[PDB]
Amino acid sequence: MQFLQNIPPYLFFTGKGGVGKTSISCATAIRLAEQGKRVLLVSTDPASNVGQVFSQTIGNTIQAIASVPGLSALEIDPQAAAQQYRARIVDPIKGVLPDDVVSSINEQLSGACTTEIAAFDEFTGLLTDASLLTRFDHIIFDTAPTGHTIRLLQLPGAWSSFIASCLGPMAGLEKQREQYAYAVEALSDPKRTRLVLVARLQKSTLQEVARTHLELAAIGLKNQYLVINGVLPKTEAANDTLAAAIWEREQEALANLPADLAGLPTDTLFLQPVNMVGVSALSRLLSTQPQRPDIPSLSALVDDIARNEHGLIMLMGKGGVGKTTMAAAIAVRLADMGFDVHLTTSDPANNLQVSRIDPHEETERYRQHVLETKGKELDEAGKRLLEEDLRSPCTEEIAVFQAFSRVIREAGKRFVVMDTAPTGHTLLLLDATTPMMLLQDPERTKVLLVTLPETTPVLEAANLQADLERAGIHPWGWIINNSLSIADTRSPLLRMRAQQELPQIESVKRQHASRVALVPVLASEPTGIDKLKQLAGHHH
Ligand SMILES: Nc1ncnc2c1ncn2[C@@H]1O[C@H](COP(=O)(O)OP(=O)(O)O)[C@@H](O)[C@H]1O
Ligand SMILES: Nc1ncnc2c1ncn2[C@@H]1O[C@H](COP(=O)(O)OP(=O)(O)O)[C@@H](O)[C@H]1O
Ligand SMILES: [Cl-]
Ligand SMILES: [Cl-]
Ligand SMILES: [Cl-]
Ligand SMILES: [Mg+2]
Ligand SMILES: [Mg+2]
Repeated sequence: MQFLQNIPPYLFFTGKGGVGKTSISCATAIRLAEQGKRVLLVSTDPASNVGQVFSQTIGNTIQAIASVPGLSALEIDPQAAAQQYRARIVDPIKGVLPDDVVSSINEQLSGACTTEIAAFDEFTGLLTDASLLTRFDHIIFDTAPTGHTIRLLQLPGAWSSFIASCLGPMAGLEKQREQYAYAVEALSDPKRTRLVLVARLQKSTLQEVARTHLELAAIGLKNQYLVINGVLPKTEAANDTLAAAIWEREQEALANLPADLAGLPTDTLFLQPVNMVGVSALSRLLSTQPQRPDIPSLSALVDDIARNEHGLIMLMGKGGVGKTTMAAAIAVRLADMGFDVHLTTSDPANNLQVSRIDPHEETERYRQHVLETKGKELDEAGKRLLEEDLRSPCTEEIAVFQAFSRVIREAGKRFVVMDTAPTGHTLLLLDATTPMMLLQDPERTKVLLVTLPETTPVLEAANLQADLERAGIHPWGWIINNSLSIADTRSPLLRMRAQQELPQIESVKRQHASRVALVPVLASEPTGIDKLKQLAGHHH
């Protein structure tokens, strides 16, 4: 693998939940420890499972991995780090400022943004500890900071400005400005840091990764490698329509990578029949050469949704899980059964009217607004700090939700279906200053969580649900999209993967959701009403 060659001391893997960052990191560590290198594997995930893969426990203390001489591990808990970040700022004012005030300040430090800043504080400590490179040849991280977090920390305004906002976290920066600048130099130095962009052969993901590449390079991280994971080996595309349609779909994408990633050294890793749970399994991942559950169809959820003839239906979930596709499929079925439906989308690509809002224009409107509102009196460094804060992922969600709010009032006379929604955290924040009760009322609004029959994706969906719950919003149901167990295939590899889904689909059924739907992988893309209708399955 090109990414495995002459690696600098710091190795970072970035990419969406479940693309394979941790798996690839563990396999990389083993491989390097076996070449005689001293390796430190830094587990960064919220519910770390790294200990599991090595069949041993690991904590916030460096420990050698008994089963792999040369390798040690360290777990940095992000939820714990944000918690302490929050406590450092809030504890001094408890019993001082009135309870509602403290509670408001506390909520401002409970979003994904505070968690990212806290994670960076953790990354910074490791990146600045020169002693580490005295004991280790390489330190591998299974996540990486975002361009947004890095830009925030490099802005002069962050160290001299006082102003829905996510800058509250800044107040908690543990270290001196010099250490963060140092950490940033370490990240931008190709002789010290290598960044691996992990992706899947799917047109959508590739575009997101392309964007990530441009943001990080723009900041100075130009030592980047592209690793395409889970690729279907051609062999499997023999004697099977799905495996062939899939193999065909990835191939097109593989041969038509987005221009921005074309010049990057690219390696591909084949799809494995079993979720790697040991060293042999892990190491097999770097190789250069190669029955159903009892869950209702989407039709079923839609059937129960139709019951009251109207209402607000909101599809939520992480990026790329299928919110827009599911929302489309829901609106089509409702419309097809005589109900009045109004579908709203943020993605540019009768008795059913569709509204498309342009995220960019809404964001910019909303941005212009918060700028004249909170920007006055701020010097220029302060305005740039504020502008960068308006570059958080939540800024867009707020702006788009803002726009969808125009037609959310129609949920009273018909069905309004939205393909995206803000977080519970953001909702709470917006409600501090918006139709909160509407969203909280179980009748009027039905929140659907879209996810995948995979480990990380399920955990991420569960965390999004816990957060909505804090905001008094209970998800009405869960939709497990792209399932193989529900799809028909004779491909042994595929059926093997379908089997790997069972545990995840089970944890959703008996722990996360009351109402659950299973949607099959359709191969290609459900772009036409036909395909869209095919996802639902039949009545009764
Ligand atoms: N090429 C692959 N083939 C088959 N399974 C894979 C591959 N890469 C990862 N996985 C499996 O997928 C899950 C995806 O996870 P992980 O590597 O935890 O990614 P992330 O850290 O990006 O969430 C695990 O259950 C895992 O063992
Ligand atoms: N069941 C499915 N079968 C095949 N492709 C799917 C399925 N669900 C989603 N996709 C495809 O996946 C992408 C994932 O997207 P999208 O539904 O736009 O989700 P989101 O709105 O959550 O980002 C699009 O390329 C899409 O058409
Ligand atoms: Cl946030
Ligand atoms: Cl936050
Ligand atoms: Cl932030
Ligand atoms: Mg991980
Ligand atoms: Mg979408």
